[PDB]
Amino acid sequence: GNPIVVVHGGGAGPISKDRKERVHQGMVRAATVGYGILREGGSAVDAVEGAVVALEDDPEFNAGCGSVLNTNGEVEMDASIMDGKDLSAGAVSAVQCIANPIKLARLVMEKTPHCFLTDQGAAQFAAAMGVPEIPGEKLVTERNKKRLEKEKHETVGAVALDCKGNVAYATSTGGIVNKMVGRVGDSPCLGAGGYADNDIGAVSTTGHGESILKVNLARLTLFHIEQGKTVEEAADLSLGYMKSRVKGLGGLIVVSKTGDWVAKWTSTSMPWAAAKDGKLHFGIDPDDTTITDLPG
Amino acid sequence: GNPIVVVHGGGAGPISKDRKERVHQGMVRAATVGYGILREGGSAVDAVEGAVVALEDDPEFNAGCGSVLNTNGEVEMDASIMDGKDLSAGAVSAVQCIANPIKLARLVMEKTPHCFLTDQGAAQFAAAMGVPEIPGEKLVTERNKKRLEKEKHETVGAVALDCKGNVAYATSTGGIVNKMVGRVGDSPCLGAGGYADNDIGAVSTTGHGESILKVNLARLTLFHIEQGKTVEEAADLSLGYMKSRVKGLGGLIVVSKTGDWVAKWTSTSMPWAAAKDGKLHFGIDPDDTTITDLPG
Ligand code: NA
Ligand code: NA
Ligand code: NA
Repeated sequence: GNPIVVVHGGGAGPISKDRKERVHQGMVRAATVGYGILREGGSAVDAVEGAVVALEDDPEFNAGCGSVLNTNGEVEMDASIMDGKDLSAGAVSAVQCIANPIKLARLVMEKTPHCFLTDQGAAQFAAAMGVPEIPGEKLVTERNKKRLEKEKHETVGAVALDCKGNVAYATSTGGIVNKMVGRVGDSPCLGAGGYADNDIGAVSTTGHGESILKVNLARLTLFHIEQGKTVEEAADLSLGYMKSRVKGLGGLIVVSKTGDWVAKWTSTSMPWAAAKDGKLHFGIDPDDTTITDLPG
Repeated sequence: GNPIVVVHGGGAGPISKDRKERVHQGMVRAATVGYGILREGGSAVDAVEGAVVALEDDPEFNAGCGSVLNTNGEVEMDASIMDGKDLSAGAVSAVQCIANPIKLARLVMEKTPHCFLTDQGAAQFAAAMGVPEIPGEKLVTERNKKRLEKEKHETVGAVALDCKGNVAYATSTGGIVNKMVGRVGDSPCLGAGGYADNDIGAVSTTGHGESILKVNLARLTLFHIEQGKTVEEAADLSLGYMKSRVKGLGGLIVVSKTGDWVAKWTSTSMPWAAAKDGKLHFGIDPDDTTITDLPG
């Protein structure tokens, strides 16, 4: 009947008003892909993957090109993707030297009997699937070099509901700035970086991964919904619990199986967008929600 | 209040009756350690860690020495440990050439600001913490070589509640036989391989990791308990859902914050034990269960 996609570009401090425009374009671009896949009758899984591939490639976002740097100034990436129909799933942690982690995560889903590969095994699998190796400097940006140095001297996602009622999520990240080598956050961990179940809804998360893991943020959001809460309530309760119980900030996007959706966050901002019923909703701060009529 | 420990040695097919005896001793040994830590007023965390170190070292159990082999006939190990008071946690995935993964997981919890390290980063952190490297052939047993060849031609854990009312879990594994290089199962993933929260209880799981991850078995068990189910009901519902929804078999051990506990499984057997009120309970098949009066 009425497909939806929601996308997020990761929490942040306040954002430079020039930088906000480039971020807006990034988000819109990703929603346009996601929504276009759904409008032709494609699947929720291809919709979330396509949106996330766009944000990975866009260097304003901490995923793929533009990933934050680890303690050695290198890019190490996590991702996962999940289909709500049968709960099948794919994820990779600590991958290096590839453009699109979410696409390697989909290959784990489709081409192996496992849901999760890491580091060397993931690199081997990538090679065996013909994924091209790109040099790591390609993913490093100047903004992120300076962000590393500042921090020493002292994530993207999408969910969707498709024409057949299937839901799905995808989440991809470079991590947190100055993380230890081989540190793994919530983003590749089912129930933490996201969760997708046709009997409830789908969620993708962002923020302090350690906190997100300790509270199982994605799955916890969906529990509240199983208990009769609205998506707005579910998101406020889960993010509030993470704040009070473990002093962790972040955000998330959710879509229930009936088409209700929301974006919430406890950081200052989280770039988000949603496309539904021929309308594109967009925001960054809790002030500035725009609705744009699309054709349709 | 009065302390409990429960331990499990992983699901299995039916077990050779000679082998059952060695397994029995293994389990009793691990409960004895766990329970001896609690009885001197030690913590739930040190209790679950000590039980699991014993089962890692024992070659009858798929964790540490006696880990199942991956597709290249090598040992690759996952583990995690979690404290229910403040939800803090440590985990490692795809580690090689160390005797005790659960101790490396505890060091991630105590000595880093992260909850999860993998592969090369985990090996580096281990080296920097002085963990000795042991050669991989030390963890490989003859039974596991033959188990690998059979599959080609064709987990341990503990929970506890301590004198102060804190709970915890620990889970450690060598994986599933013939897994791809760098495959990661549920055991190092919070909410899947286990979960611990003083407001609810603690759970450690075993079985088909992919399924466990897709359902968030550990956290799911606890949800059912938050909804007013008994521990026995919670476990039956959560394992039944894994069976029906994704065709996955396994088991788990659970302890609520009020001291109720149980062991359940959907595989043929699961070696388990529990110590409480001066009694030691033990079993392998669902049919029979021994209770031994301890001196306490
Ligand atoms: Na990017
Ligand atoms: Na062992
Ligand atoms: Na497990």
